[PDB]
Amino acid sequence: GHSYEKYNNWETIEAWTKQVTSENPDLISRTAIGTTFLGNNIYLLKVGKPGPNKPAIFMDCGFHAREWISHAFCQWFVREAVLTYGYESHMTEFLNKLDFYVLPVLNIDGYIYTWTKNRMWRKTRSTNAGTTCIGTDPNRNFDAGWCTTGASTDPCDETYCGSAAESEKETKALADFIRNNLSSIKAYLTIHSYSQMILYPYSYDYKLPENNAELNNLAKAAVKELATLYGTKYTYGPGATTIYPAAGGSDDWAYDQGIKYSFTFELRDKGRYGFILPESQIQATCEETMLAIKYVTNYVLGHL
Ligand SMILES: [Zn+2]
Repeated sequence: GHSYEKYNNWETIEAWTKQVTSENPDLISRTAIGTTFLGNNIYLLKVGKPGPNKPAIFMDCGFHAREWISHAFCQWFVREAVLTYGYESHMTEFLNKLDFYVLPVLNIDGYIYTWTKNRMWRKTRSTNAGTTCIGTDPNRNFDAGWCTTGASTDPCDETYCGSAAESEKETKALADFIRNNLSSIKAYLTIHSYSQMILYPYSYDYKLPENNAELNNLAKAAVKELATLYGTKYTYGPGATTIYPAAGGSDDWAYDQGIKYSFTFELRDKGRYGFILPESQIQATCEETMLAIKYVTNYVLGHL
């Protein structure tokens, strides 16, 4: 059975996407935007009060298989939205005014692999020509200074950038969706772990985005907001200097498409547990993250 305070396997998350949608048709619609290398369905949930020509915020979880708290967050967010609509003023206005396209798990094949074989797997599970080595790092597979820095051209490496930008069925599916909905998408949020950071472009180069000051101000306020709940401290800034230069990331790509508000969230913790964050921290991690996501949404809405 599905639980919002436990990490759920794919079979369970999939059944949940069906159930939550069927139980809240006036706030959620589910669609599949493609298939993974191994044939799993890439679901996308459109959360919001249906209406004509609504702007939207795109949010994904599960790019990297082992970052289990990421997958948990997308699920938590959906419940929060359906339960509080009509009661909490901010969420009510958010869902009335815009739609949140929530992609609960992008790298489903890798996620299944972490449950069945290797908990520390991070890449996709596609085969590579000329080698037994499996997988591509999806966050190094986008057309953003593709494979020019901080990425490997070797299939056996954990940071393999792929045979070409969008070589993976999963990243092509996401890029296609975003490209087909650019007019309505106002912000792009991608959830990962761990490190407790809010990063903005650019990661593939030390250059700064045109709206760098605004993004810094927004990230700074979002981390402040996040800390009000349990005291969790996040750092923030451009990817290249905050983490290190790494090309082919979805955040940089989305930004270069024209999406001015593009952020990568690195959830708890700082390394004590790393990727194996205990289930006992799911609730607090998700609750404080909600505050930052809602803060950003409120800002984006008032800046349309
Ligand atoms: Zn990651």
